[PDB]
Amino acid sequence: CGSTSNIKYTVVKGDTLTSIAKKFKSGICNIVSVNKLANPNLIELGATLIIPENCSNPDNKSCVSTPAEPTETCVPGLPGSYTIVSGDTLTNISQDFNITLDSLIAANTQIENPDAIDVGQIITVPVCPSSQCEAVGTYNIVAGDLFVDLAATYHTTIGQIKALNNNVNPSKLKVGQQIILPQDCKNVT
Amino acid sequence: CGSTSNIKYTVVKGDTLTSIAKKFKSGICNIVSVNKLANPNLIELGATLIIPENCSNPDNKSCVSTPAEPTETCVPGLPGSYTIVSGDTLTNISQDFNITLDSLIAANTQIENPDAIDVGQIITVPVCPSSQCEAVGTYNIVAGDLFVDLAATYHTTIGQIKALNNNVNPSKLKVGQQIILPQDCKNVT
Ligand SMILES: CC(=O)N[C@@H]1[C@@H](O)[C@H](O[C@@H]2O[C@H](CO)[C@@H](O[C@@H]3O[C@H](CO)[C@@H](O[C@@H]4O[C@H](CO)[C@@H](O)[C@H](O)[C@H]4NC(C)=O)[C@H](O)[C@H]3NC(C)=O)[C@H](O)[C@H]2NC(C)=O)[C@@H](CO)O[C@@H]1O
Ligand SMILES: CC(=O)N[C@@H]1[C@@H](O)[C@H](O[C@@H]2O[C@H](CO)[C@@H](O[C@@H]3O[C@H](CO)[C@@H](O[C@@H]4O[C@H](CO)[C@@H](O)[C@H](O)[C@H]4NC(C)=O)[C@H](O)[C@H]3NC(C)=O)[C@H](O)[C@H]2NC(C)=O)[C@@H](CO)O[C@@H]1O
Ligand SMILES: *[C@@H]1O[C@H](CO)[C@@H](O[C@@H]2O[C@H](CO)[C@@H](O)[C@H](O)[C@H]2NC(C)=O)[C@H](O)[C@H]1NC(C)=O
Ligand SMILES: *[C@@H]1O[C@H](CO)[C@@H](O[C@@H]2O[C@H](CO)[C@@H](O)[C@H](O)[C@H]2NC(C)=O)[C@H](O)[C@H]1NC(C)=O
Ligand SMILES: *[C@@H]1O[C@H](CO)[C@@H](O)[C@H](O)[C@H]1NC(C)=O
Ligand SMILES: *[C@@H]1O[C@H](CO)[C@@H](O)[C@H](O)[C@H]1NC(C)=O
Repeated sequence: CGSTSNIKYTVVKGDTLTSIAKKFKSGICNIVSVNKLANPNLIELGATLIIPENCSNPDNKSCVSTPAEPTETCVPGLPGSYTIVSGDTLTNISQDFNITLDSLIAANTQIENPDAIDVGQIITVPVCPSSQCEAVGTYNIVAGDLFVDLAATYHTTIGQIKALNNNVNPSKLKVGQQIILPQDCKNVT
Repeated sequence: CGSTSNIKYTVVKGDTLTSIAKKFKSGICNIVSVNKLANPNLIELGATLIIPENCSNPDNKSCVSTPAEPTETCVPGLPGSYTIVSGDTLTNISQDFNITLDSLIAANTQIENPDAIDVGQIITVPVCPSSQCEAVGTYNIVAGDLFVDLAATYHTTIGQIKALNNNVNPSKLKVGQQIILPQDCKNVT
């Protein structure tokens, strides 16, 4: 990393390796390597990490697949709606659904100002015509499970998992917890 | 019906043939018969119906399958949560999910008083362990479609359709409207 110092750092609410790497001018993959993290997406609240700070040569690419900006304008299969929770923004919710912000705003012409939404407000999610998810049902959380990773494994999205578990905080999942998991969401015909 | 008079009546918000029959001391099936209604569950806002009033011999049974009080304590497959809309009560939401009121309250110990819920509040829906719906996706509304009837045809519940379309008023469905429809919800294994 060619860091100028190492700090031991305590992981707090809202942290990701991306946010940590940016705060300390480090690299995602250097933090992974130095701490022997099995999964760059998983860091536990209250854990200590060694962070190489102010790196001349940060690596943010080798260990992670950085997904591009969403380009789709609809979500396959479900849901028709999503309920706003504390901290949500239309930007982040569109990202979670892998759709453009523009498409989500367009689906919600009842919203007067897209930056003024309220906890408990229901928004429409634009669903692709002729689309479905194949088998939506119970799943028990195992150690290290994350919505981001389940979405990839099961061919869905973070947003779709959130909508089906809309009062579940993704950062507070417990081993054995039952969630509802959609699978294999796609256009058909 | 052995009515003592007939009134022409205009269907308004919240009406069902059950509520009309009770207001006018008529019978569901007599109103069906006299008005040549194809589907006892379907009466259109603003329609006129002939109602035989104050019947000595009301028929509320021959044309309808009156379902009993729910006895199940969980819903198969989905959803993890439901968002309260105007007019909702935990009694009616449990009925829509075909579960006991008791089970829904038990799933929601965060609610201090079950009679004081707010529009926009998110409640947990108790989902049966080891259960799924088979193919959740888009459906276009055709003339005369109702959530009550789609639930029966597709082996789901009114509540599950509502949760997947939580800002859709079931009384305001339009021909061609895309909704999200779960199917074949059951325990598995
Ligand atoms: C490389 C990069 O920046 N990737 C990000 C990616 O990290 C984002 O995903 C979010 O990551 C955070 C951090 O890992 C997730 O929060 C963690 O969630 C898990 C599960 O709830 C928590 O684990 C629990 O931890 C406690 C101890 O604290 C243990 O007792 C529990 O057993 C344990 N549970 C399990 C099942 O193992 C962990 O504490 C949380 N950490 C923090 C800092 O909150 C968050 O869930 C995750 N978000 C989603 C939606 O999956 C991702 C966000 O989109 O972007 C990148 O891909
Ligand atoms: C026997 C008995 O009491 N059964 C009840 C059952 O009626 C309950 O179900 C509710 O029924 C009401 C009344 O039929 C449903 O509301 C109607 O909904 C339809 C669809 O949205 C409306 O149709 C539209 O009408 C306008 C004109 O007004 C037309 O322009 C549209 O084309 C037309 N749309 C379609 C697709 O045809 C109709 O106006 C509504 N009527 C009223 C009075 O609101 C209501 O949706 C339905 N509820 C559900 C959840 O399905 C049922 C409730 O659980 O209990 C019994 O089984
Ligand atoms: C978000 O959507 C994009 C666009 O559909 C997805 O990227 C495409 O995935 C398909 C299916 O495997 C590939 O054929 C394309 O080549 C992918 N890239 C692009 C630029 O279109 C991407 O998978 C989705 N991201 C997430 C996180 O779900
Ligand atoms: C509500 O739940 C009850 C109980 O599961 C359902 O009634 C049963 O349906 C099964 C499956 O066909 C039958 O084998 C039972 O005989 C039924 N009756 C009883 C008393 O258990 C009923 O189908 C559900 N109602 C709705 C509207 O979904
Ligand atoms: C699914 O179909 C919709 C509707 O035509 C289209 O907009 C969308 O891009 C399709 N999705 C994919 C991944 O091809
Ligand atoms: C589904 O399984 C659950 C969990 O055991 C049980 O409570 C429920 O009654 C089952 N449903 C049916 C319809 O048999």
